[PDB]
Amino acid sequence: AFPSTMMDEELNLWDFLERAAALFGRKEVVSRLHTGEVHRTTYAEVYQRARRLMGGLRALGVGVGDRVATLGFNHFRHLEAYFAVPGMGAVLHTANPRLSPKEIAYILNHAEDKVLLFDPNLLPLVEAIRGELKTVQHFVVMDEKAPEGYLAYEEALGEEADPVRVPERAACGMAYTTGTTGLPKGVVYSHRALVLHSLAASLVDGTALSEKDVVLPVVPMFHVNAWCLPYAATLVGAKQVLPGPRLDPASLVELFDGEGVTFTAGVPTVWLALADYLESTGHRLKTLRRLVVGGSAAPRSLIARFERMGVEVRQGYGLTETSPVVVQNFVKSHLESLSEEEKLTLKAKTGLPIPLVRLRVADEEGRPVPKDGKALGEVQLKGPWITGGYYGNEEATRSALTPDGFFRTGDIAVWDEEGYVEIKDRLKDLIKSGGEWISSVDLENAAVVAIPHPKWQERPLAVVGFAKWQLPDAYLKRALREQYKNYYG
Amino acid sequence: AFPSTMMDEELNLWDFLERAAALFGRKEVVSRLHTGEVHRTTYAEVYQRARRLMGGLRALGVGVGDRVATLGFNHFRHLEAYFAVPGMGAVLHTANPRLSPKEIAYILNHAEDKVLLFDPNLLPLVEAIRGELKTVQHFVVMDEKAPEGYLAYEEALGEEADPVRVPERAACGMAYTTGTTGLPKGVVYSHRALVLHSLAASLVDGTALSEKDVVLPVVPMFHVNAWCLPYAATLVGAKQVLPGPRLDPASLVELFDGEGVTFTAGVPTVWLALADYLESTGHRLKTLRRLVVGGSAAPRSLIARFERMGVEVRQGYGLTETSPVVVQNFVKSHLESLSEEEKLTLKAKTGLPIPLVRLRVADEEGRPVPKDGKALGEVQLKGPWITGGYYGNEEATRSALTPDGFFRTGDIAVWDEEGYVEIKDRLKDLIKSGGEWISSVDLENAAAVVAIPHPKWQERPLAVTPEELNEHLLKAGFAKWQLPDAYVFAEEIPRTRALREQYKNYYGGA
Ligand SMILES: [C][C][C][C][C][C][C][C][C][C][C][C][C]C(=O)O=P([O])([O])O[C][C]1O[C](N2[C]=NC3=C2N=[C]N=C3[N])[C]([O])[C]1[O]
Ligand SMILES: [C][C][C][C][C][C][C][C][C][C][C][C][C]C(=O)O=P([O])([O])O[C][C]1O[C](N2[C]=NC3=C2N=[C]N=C3[N])[C]([O])[C]1[O]
Ligand SMILES: [Mg+2]
Ligand SMILES: [Mg+2]
Repeated sequence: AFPSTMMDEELNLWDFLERAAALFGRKEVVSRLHTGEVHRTTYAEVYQRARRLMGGLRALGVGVGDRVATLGFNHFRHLEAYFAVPGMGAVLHTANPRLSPKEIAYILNHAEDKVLLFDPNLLPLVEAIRGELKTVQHFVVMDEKAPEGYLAYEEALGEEADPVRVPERAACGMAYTTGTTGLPKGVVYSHRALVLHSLAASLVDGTALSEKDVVLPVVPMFHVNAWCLPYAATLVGAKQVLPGPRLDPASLVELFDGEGVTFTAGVPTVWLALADYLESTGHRLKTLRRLVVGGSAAPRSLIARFERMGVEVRQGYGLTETSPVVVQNFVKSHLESLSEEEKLTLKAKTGLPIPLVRLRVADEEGRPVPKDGKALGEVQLKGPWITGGYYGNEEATRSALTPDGFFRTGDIAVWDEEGYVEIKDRLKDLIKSGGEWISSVDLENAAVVAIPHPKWQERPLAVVGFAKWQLPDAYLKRALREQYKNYYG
Repeated sequence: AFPSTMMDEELNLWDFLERAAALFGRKEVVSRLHTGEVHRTTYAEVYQRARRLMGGLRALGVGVGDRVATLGFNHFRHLEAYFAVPGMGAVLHTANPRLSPKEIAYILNHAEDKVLLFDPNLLPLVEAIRGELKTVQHFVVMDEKAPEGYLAYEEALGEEADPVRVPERAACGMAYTTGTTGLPKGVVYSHRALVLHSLAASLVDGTALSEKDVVLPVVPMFHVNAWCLPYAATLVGAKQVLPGPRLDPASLVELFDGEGVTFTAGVPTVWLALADYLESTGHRLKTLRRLVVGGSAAPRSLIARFERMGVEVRQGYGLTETSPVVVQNFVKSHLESLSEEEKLTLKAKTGLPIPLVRLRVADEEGRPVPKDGKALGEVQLKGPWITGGYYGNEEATRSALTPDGFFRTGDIAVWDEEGYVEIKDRLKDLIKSGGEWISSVDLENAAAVVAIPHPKWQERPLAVTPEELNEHLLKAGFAKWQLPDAYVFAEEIPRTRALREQYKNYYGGA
C-alpha cells in the first residue's frame, strides 16, 4: 500500500566477521587444543582463513544449500567454519560427538552432509561410522596433519574467496535434537534468525556483550551453536577464549585468570565442579564478573554459591528448536529492594521472555493460564528464530505447533504478574544427565524415571546400544518420581 | 529445495509496546506539558490508550498505508501515537513545527496526510496553514479539549482495536529533511528498519539501554523520531520522562533529579545551556550517568565539562535518511590506557560504525580513502535502516546513490586504522543552527552565505545596510532565526571555502 524508501539489504552472519576484521582486527581468539597447547590468532587472521576455507570447500564440491558437518569442540578452526560455511551460502551442521555412533550416523545421513570436519582426537569415532555414512565425500581433520584417506584442514584451505549472498531467510545452519521420543529431529536455522537472535540476547538485560568483554564459551559448539555465543562475541568484537574438550576446573581457572575472562556460559554440571574447586582451594577468579547458566534448571545453591564469590549468575532458557535463547533472567529495578532470600528465589527462576519473542504458558486449548505463579501449563513460543517445524519429519512437524501457530516446547511451567517464567516439569518423558539427553521410553523398551542428582541433574533409575553414562545407576509413572525424589540425594 | 524451519514472523514496532505492557506495565511514563504541569501514566495505560487510538483513527477513515501526521513535542499522547499509527498499518508522519508555514504546508500536502495531531500551543500555526492544506480531513488537538472546527484527542479515542500486522518492509513512518537544496525531501521508514535500528543502537557499546534506566529524550519527537529513543526505551521497558516544549536548563534539572534520570540524548546547543546553568548555580545532577550528543559535532570542551561532573558523554551521528543512528562513539578496550588528553580527543571524534551498518569514507570515484585520519572523503552507507532514495523524487534518488548502491550523506570525513570516523566538513551547502537547517543558497538568491562557528548555536549564517538585507529576506518568507548575524563587505567573491577560513572566528565560535 505504502512502500518504504529503506534499502533492501539482507541480514547475513558473515557480516559479523567482516565487521570484526575491519574494526577489531587485532582482537584475539585464544584456543586450547586437545593436547593442552594454547593457540593464539586474531579476527583479521580468522577472517583471512575463513575466506580460504570458502574457496577450499568450493574445491571439494560444496555449493549453496549444501550441508557441511562438524564434529568438534571449541577452537579457532571451528570458529572459522562457523563463518565460512554460512558465508558461502552453505549449511553448517554441528553434530554432537557425545551421541551414540548409531545416532551420529543417522543424522549425518539424514542431513546428507557432503563434507565432514572433525577433531583429531575423534578420529576413532569417525573411523567407526565411516562405513555407515552414505553421503560424506570428504573427511577433514581439523589439524595440520591427517592420516591416509583423510584430508588435513590446513591442506584443505584454498584461495581466498568472496562470500556468497543469499536471501536472509535461507538456511545457514542446522542441528538435531535428541530430546524427543524416537529418532533425532532436525532444525534448520536461517541467517535472519541467528542474526536477530545474536542482537536481542546481547542487550544489557541479557548477556550485555561488549567489545571490552573477554568471552569463554564453555557450552560446546555442538549445542545449538554454543548458544550463538561465538556469533554474538564476534558481533561486538569481544576477545574469545575457546577451552576445547578440557572442561575440568583446573583447566578453566587457568584460562579464566590467564586470559582475563569477563563473561562465560555453560551447563550447571560444569559450574558445580568449578565452584567446588574454587571453594576447596580458596581461589577467587580475578576478572570473571558474569556467568550464564542454561540447558537445565540452575539450583538455588549454585547461584548463591557464585554470588558469594562476587560472580553474577544469570539463568537462560531455550531449545535446539529456538536458536536457542527465548528467556533470560535479570532482576527488575523495582524488585531490588527485596530481601536477599527473595532475590535469590527470583534469580533461581527461569527468567523473563526476551525481545522479539512471544511467550505464553497455556493449556491444552491454547488458553493462557493465570499469572499467579501457581497454575501449570505448557510454554509456547512464537518469533523469527523459533522453529515452525522439523526437517524431513511430517509427523514431528504437525504436532510441533498449536492450532494458532505457537511452537510447543513440551515444558510445564508457571508465570507471575511480574512476567517471570519458572520451568517446573516436562511433558516429554526424558532424562537430562550433564547436559545430554537419555530417552526413558527407549530404555524401557529394552520402567525408567528421571531422579534428581546433585552433580548431573537427573539420573535414570530402571525398575525391574547404550553408553556407560546412559546406564541407570540403581534399580502411570507420575508417582514413581515423588516416591524416590531423594534416592540419589 | 532446502529451506530453514524458522517461522515466517514479521518484525513490528507494536511488539515493543506489547512486551512493555506485559512485563513492565507498571513502569512510568512522565510528561511535562506546555503549561508546566507534570502528567503521570504507565506502559499498561499507554498500551490500552494506543489500542483506543487505533480504533478511533479507523473510525476517522485511517486505513493501511494512510499517513497520520503529528506536530507536537515530547509527551504521552505522542508516545501513544508512535505505536498506534504503525500498529494499525498506517504511516506516522512526524512534522517539524519550527519550519516555515509554507514548508509545513508543502510536506503535509506532499505526504497526503489524512489526519493531523498537534499540540495545543501550536494552534496559531495550524490555523495559519489550514487553508493551504488539501488532504487533511481531521484536525486533532492533543489535549482534553478542543475549539470549534477541531477534535479533541480524548474525544478521538474509540474502541480498543487489535493491531494489524503488515509486511515488515512496509512503511511505519516518514519524515522530511530540509537539509537539501530546494524543497524538503521525504524518507519513509519501515517496521523492519526501526526495529533493527532500536536493537543495534541499544547495545552496550551504544546506548546500553536497560529496564533500570530512566530515559529523557530532549531530542524532539519530530527529529528523526527523537532518534528512535522512545521506541528503544519501550523495547527495554525503561522509565520514560518526556520534557515537552520546555527545554530550558531549570525545567530539565527538575526532571533530571525529580524523576531520577539516568540516560538522556540531545543536541549540543541544549547541553551547552545546561552546562552553563550547572556551572553558574553550582548545582549537580544526582542521578545522570549517561549523556548522548548528536546532530552536530560535539565540542571538546562540552565533553570535558560533563565528564568532570561524573556524566559519561557519548557522541552519535546520523541523518533523517538513516533512521538516524549509523555511528556511535565509545573508547576501545586497548585505548583505555591513553591519557586524559588523548581520550578526550578520541571522545571528540564521531565514533565507530554500529552493527548492521556498512560505512566507508570514499572519493569521487567511490574508492575508500586511506585510513590515516587525514585523507578526506565522503561518508557512504549501506544497510537495512539506510534509505535507498526519496519519496516521489526520482532525481533526488539517483543523485544520492553511488553506482554500487551506497547512500551519499554529503559529509566529508576522515577515518583511521582503529575504525574511528571524524566528520570534518560538508559537501552540501547548508548551515545547522541549534539543530535546525538554514539554506545558504536560498539566502544567497534573495551575495555569499557561509556557515561560521558559534559557541552557542552551532553555526550561524554570515553574508559576504545589514538592516536592508534583513527586511528583504523577511519579506521573502524567512524567519528571524534564519537571518545572518553579521554582514561583511568585499570587492570580488572568488567564483568558480575561503571565506569560512577568513572569518573562522568572527562570532568567536568554537
Ligand atoms: C547469544 C548468547 C546468549 C546466550 C545466553 C543464554 C544461554 C541460555 C540458553 C540455554 C539454552 C539451552 C539449550 C538446550 O538445552 O536445548 P536442548 O538441548 O534442545 O534442550 C532444551 C530443553 O532443556 C531444558 N532446559 C533448557 N534450559 C533450561 C531448561 N530447563 C530448565 N531451566 C533452563 N534454564 C528444557 O526442558 C528444554 O525443553
Ligand atoms: C535509539 C537509540 C538512540 C541513540 C541516539 C544516538 C545519537 C545519534 C543521533 C544523532 C543523529 C542526528 C540526526 C540528524 O541530525 O539528521 P539531520 O537533521 O537530517 O542532519 C543530518 C546531518 O547532521 C550532521 N550531523 C549529525 N550528527 C553529527 C553531525 N555532524 C557532526 N557530528 C555529528 N555527530 C551531518 O552533517 C548530517 O549530514
Ligand atoms: Mg530440544
Ligand atoms: Mg538530512
